[PDB]
Amino acid sequence: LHKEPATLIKAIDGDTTKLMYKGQPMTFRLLLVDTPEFNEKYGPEASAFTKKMVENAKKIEVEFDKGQRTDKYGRGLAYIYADGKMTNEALVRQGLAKVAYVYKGNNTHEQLLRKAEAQAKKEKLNIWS
Ligand SMILES: Cc1cn([C@H]2C[C@H](OP(=O)(O)O)[C@@H](COP(=O)(O)O)O2)c(=O)[nH]c1=O
Ligand SMILES: [Ca+2]
Repeated sequence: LHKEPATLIKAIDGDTTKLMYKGQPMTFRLLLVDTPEFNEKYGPEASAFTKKMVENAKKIEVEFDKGQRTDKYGRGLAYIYADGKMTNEALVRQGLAKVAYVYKGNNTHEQLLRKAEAQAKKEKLNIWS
């Protein structure tokens, strides 16, 4: 897998963000995770966490997996990095997202993320509290 450049256009919620990629605005949905909707418990905290991570970064990058790159809603499917740190993993490690939506063929970072979810659950963080 390869990292590619992108720039923030605006935050949306814990697991979606609007980025400019190859010069075109696209909403990205984070691979392999599910944050609560803004309305649900920890929804606001997930949104805040992602918003802060992405806007504070100097360098945003997107990394597509081996399979489909856009979902049925036209959202890009990627791992998103903020100054070299993976947002998807960070959300799971903090107990602000569950590993979810693991489709065969777009699952390269599955067991990195499961390792993070185990450690969040062990610490009883947020969703696991
Ligand atoms: C993360 C991800 C979501 N999706 C689709 C499945 C779900 O369809 P449904 O909309 O029919 O439930 C929806 C979940 O996204 P959200 O959690 O953003 O709602 O997006 C994919 O197709 N591929 C993916 O990799
Ligand atoms: Ca969600």
